[PDB]
Amino acid sequence: MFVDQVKVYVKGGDGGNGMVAFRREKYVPKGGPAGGDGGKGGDVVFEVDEGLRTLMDFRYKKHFKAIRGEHGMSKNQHGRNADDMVIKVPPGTVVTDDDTKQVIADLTEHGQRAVIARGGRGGRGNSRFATPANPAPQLSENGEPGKERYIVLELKVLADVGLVGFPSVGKSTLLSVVSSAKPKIADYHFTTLVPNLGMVETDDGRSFVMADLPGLIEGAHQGVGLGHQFLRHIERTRVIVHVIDMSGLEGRDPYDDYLTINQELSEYNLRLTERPQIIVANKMDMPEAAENLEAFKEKLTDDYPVFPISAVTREGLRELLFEVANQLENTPEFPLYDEEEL
Ligand SMILES: [Mg+2]
Ligand SMILES: [Mg+2]
Repeated sequence: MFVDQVKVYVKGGDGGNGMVAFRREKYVPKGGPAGGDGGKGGDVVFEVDEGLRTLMDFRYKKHFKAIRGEHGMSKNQHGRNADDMVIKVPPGTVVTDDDTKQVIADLTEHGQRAVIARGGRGGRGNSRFATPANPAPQLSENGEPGKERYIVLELKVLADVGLVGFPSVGKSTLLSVVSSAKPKIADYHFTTLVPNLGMVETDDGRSFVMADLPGLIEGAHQGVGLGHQFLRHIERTRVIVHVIDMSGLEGRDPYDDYLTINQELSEYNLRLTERPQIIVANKMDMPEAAENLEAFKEKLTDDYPVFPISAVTREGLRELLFEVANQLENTPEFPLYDEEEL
């Protein structure tokens, strides 16, 4: 029900211009065409790479231009075909022309690639235009221009990390601070459920989709067959970032809230207790918060890494997102049933 969309400009290589030359040896004479042909320009090619999860790259650079083919040379030596510009895109990416509004490619398998903007053919040299009434032609072909087109990339968005914890703890303000961008809804204006999810971006290029688990879970409990959708979506979210409070404007006992939340999770019987977790001790800027984490760290018996941060900032969360990313690359999906049907 959520999809990311980005428009960019792609252009294939123009392709080398043919040459105009002649064999000029010290044979007391001169003549005979020798201009080599041009090489084809390169293609802008999209390739699927499961390692990717968001179209966040196409946001910092929306201009992809392939290299031009090689120009023809004398000695009838032709130019080689320029290498293509391969651009890695997430699985399930649909590419359409922002004009002919057509589907250029529907990339879905890893390694699956498609020609997005093809490069022009190389221009033929003079050696090609020689006829009996033109033994020494001065005609040459310039390279065929690489096609340029404005495209839009569409992607079906599915959460990767889930946010749990008491309300007002920060799950919302947090998911918002790191939320470099939010998806669009394609079922808009009815159930208006709209779980709270967003695409965050680390500082090393990596990126992923984060959401507030409760919202997803509550949608997986709707009737008239509307839960299945959210069930699948939950199998997708592989990491859990637990946010506890270390102060308590009206709350008390940190390790307590940790127990309360982790229990509910296991009660939904969805395997949310198997999913890796990353505790986030927030509100660390408070007095009591200093020693609370001291005790909390002790009582904690799990292997889950604790990331304490003060003032939810886009920078002070640098080391957090990083872990989320690393963990995310070492954790498998959580399907309810395996491939044991036979
Ligand atoms: Mg960065
Ligand atoms: Mg249902």
